Amino acid sequence: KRRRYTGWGRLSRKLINGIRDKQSGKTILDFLKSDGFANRNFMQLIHDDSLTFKEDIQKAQVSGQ
DNA sequence: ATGAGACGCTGGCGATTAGCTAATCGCCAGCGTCTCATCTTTATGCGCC
Repeated sequence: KRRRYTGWGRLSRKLINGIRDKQSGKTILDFLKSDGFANRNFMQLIHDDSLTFKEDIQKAQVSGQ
């Protein structure tokens, strides 16, 4: 309790270990921790039609509100 | 069977009498702090469809 922290990150918890992938069944943290032959980076994970992430982030909000 | 109709110094002074914006420039402008947290964003540094 004597120790106190300040600051906040940039990403949610549901994004790291909440949202799972349809084809895999593992989260983003797992893909970064292990992806086998091609240890693809964050931008390759998100911008991949082979995974579901690009599809599920697009449900975001509405810019034309 | 008679008794109306026909009307001035003013203009050019002084001298009261009364009254008003405008052009020029200068001055001089509330300000002092701290705490606390909060978020951003930037400089540099690392990845190929």
